[PDB]
Amino acid sequence: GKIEEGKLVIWINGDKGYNGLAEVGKKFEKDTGIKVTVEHPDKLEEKFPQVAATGDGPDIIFWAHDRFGGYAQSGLLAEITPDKAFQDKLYPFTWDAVRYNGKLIAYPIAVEALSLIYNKDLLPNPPKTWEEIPALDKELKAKGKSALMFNLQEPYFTWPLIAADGGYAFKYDIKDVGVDNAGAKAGLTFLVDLIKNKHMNADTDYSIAEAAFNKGETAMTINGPWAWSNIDTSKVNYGVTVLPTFKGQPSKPFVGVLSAGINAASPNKELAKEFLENYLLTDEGLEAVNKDKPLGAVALKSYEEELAKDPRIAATMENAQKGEIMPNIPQMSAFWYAVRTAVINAASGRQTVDEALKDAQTGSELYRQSLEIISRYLREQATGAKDTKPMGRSGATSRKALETLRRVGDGVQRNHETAFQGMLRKLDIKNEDDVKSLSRVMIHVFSDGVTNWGRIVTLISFGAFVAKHLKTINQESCIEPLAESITDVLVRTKRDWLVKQRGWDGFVEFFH
Ligand SMILES: COc1cc2c3c(cc(C(=O)O)n3CCCOCc3nn(C)cc3-c3c(Cl)ccc4c(CCCOc5cc(C)c(Cl)c(C)c5)c5n(c34)[C@H](C)CN2C5=O)c1OC
Ligand SMILES: OC[C@H]1O[C@H](O[C@H]2[C@H](O)[C@@H](O)[C@@H](O)O[C@@H]2CO)[C@H](O)[C@@H](O)[C@@H]1O
Repeated sequence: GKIEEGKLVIWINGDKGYNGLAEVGKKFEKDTGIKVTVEHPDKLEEKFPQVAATGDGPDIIFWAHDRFGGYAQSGLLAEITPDKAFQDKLYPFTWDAVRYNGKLIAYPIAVEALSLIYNKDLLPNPPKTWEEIPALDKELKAKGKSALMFNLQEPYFTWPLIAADGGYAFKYDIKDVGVDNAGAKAGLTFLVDLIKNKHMNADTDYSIAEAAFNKGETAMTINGPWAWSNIDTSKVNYGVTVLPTFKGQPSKPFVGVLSAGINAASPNKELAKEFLENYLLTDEGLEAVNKDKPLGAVALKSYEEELAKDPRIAATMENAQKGEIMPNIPQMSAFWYAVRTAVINAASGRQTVDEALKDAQTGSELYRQSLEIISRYLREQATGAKDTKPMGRSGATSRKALETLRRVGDGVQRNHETAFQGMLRKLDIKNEDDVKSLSRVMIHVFSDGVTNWGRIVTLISFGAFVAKHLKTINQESCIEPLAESITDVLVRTKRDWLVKQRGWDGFVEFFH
């Protein structure tokens, strides 16, 4: 073991009410004598997978639900089994946000959506459209002010505009990605044109936009409920309202459900359950957090009935209903990373909107595309017959890549039979547990050195060799897990190289 028994360590983002959470933890300690430590480390959503994979990390992690599926896919989250009485206290759709493969993998805390925050002393009537913001910025520049400033370094904040005219992440399946259609292009182009016409600055981040709004220098910002507290201390006469439309269409923020997941490696799962169910998700626990930094529309019905009277919460829910609940599928991280880079590169001029979004599309589709190819190859190699299913969207790439792989990988498997048999014997794979064990070994062997298509063909060809072995020892059910694991090792460790090669299209070109 590694996580200490007898206490609770919690991770929550630095923009949330961690002091109020610590107050709840101090009440928990007063009752039980169990010390609760709340930390807010930088990049905790990226740090948690790494440290939890090795059995460390916090007992409880707080984040929006979109990441948790990935954590659940990697075995890092304990299953949540609250009884009906407690489940009935929270809104069903918040439970739906934290369900993964039919299992509850977190407690939902609160519903978050971005709104347009505006300075009533500068803008008694905020703009209803994105399109009128350039003229409004000219009017405000005439008097020493600016129209709008918001964080351009995180794609969460730009996504409402990208999605307004038809951009989307995953259609409601990981095969259909819409970050590079005409609507996404139109939204990102509007943002880039705002920057080129000096209505916004490409370097603007969270701190810069927050400081400019709370000092009264800019008339609008885009942000979530957690920010209201600081504005309250600013004494700016502010309102919270619906996001402007773009091309006559509502802005569509990605809706997050702040949720608390229990580390699968924690020896304090019953303590964490008691704390979350009977201390935090109460009227007084949620209030203690909310008084620090507002949570949004909390999942607890009794408290949300009080919070819903707040016009700021009504606007939050109006924008949420115009938006969409985030998926929790494990590729969300990759998606976000891709879009993050796109927005930044588009805003700085390092790429055009077309180039940036094409790269984002490649990055977002990489997992499913690689998985389709590798799975089909491994299954047809192990059984001697091919999958009859249609290739689907971007199916030309998958078909062509599978043909290329058939050629090159049967060459590799013929030539490298001795080393392959040796490593297969040295690994000794017998069941589903050893295949789940294979991933750290795979990362080690696939590590350092050069990255080329031939090494990837070697990875996949040895995967096919192992799939053949699994078929022989009557373990066909292990082939699809194996394939998945291989995919995860490939797309994660070689993400940037793969995107630079245009992905499997570059694979196909290289061996043409
Ligand atoms: C140190 O840096 C490296 C290492 C490697 C390189 C290159 C460049 C190329 C290339 O140009 O093709 N290769 C592949 C050469 C194939 O060598 C055959 C070879 N011999 N022995 C003595 C053992 C091997 C050997 C074997 Cl049996 C099987 C797979 C590999 C791989 C793929 C990564 C790991 O996969 C998987 C691993 C596991 C546990 C599982 Cl369950 C699955 C499902 C997949 C590599 N290997 C392999 C050798 C070490 C070279 N290797 C590799 O990645 C490189 O850069 C300078
Ligand atoms: O920008 C990508 C980022 O978006 C969302 O993160 C939000 C988070 O949900 C909010 O609670 C608040 O903290 O702002 C974050 C943006 O900086 C996704 O939840 C996250 O996974 C993703 O990386």
